Amino acid sequence: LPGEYFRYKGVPFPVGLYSLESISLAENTQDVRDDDIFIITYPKSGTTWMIEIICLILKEGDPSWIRSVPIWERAPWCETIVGASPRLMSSHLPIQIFTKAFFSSKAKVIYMGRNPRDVVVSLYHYSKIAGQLKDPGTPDQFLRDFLKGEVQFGSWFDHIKGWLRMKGKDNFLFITYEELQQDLQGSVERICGFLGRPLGKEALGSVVAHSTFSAMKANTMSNYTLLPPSLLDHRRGAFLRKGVCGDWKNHFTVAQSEAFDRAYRKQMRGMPTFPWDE
Ligand SMILES: Nc1ncnc2c1ncn2[C@@H]1O[C@H](COP(=O)(O)O)[C@@H](OP(=O)(O)O)[C@H]1O
Ligand code: NA
Repeated sequence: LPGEYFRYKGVPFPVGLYSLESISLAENTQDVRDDDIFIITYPKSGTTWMIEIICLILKEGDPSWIRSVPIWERAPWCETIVGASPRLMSSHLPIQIFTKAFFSSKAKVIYMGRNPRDVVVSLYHYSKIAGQLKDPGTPDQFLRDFLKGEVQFGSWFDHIKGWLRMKGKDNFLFITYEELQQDLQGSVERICGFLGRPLGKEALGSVVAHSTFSAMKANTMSNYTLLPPSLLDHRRGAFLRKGVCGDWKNHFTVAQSEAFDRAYRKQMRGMPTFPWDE
């Protein structure tokens, strides 16, 4: 596994987990179903968190599933070399590469968004233990590429902007990491309402408890510890790092934090105020 990028229709992808073949199949496939469910996010936004929350919702709270099966098998990524009823799938693809057949179908999509800053810190560390990804290199340089969209999947800015074009639609829910972080149980109900799958105190309360950071970091099937070191280095670090809101303040120097606001301002021009925007 090289740890290099290749490009598809102009977008950067990691060698190995992805290939021209896979991405295409995902873009141009026809297998999209009315009851299918898609989790779509930009890496390090907390996909995993959601991938679990939903798995619990599905089984009304029976941890059975999330205990027995890994996570990359409960909500399989479309674009990956090994792409996927009721089907739960996930994708990091930008709106212009995602499965087209989607747009005309009644399928459901939950876009999760995270504070761009934390997403970088989060990606920084991960890259160090990720087999498919090249090592961070100097901080600044890493931050320069992120803002420049010179990383796997391209600009975080483009991604969230493009996808948000689905806001307004009823087969599309947009939610942020911060929200789950703020009121997880609330979010759970919401994401439940969105999927036409209600739960009783018992069920909901279960999903809540089982979705918590600690809980998940405690579940082998969910903490990625079962991946082959040739993709994650267990001896070094962990996929579920801290799991908190605003760890960016402990990484960015003011200089970087300012330059970021700059780039961010000249990119999120007239976007609505996001949770994290202070
Ligand atoms: N239940 C949970 N609660 C809080 N953060 C969670 C979480 N499950 C995963 N995460 C965090 O989501 C990030 C990875 O998401 P993704 O699946 O998109 O790559 C990591 O951020 P950190 O590096 O800050 O710990 C990870 O710890
Ligand atoms: Na690496």
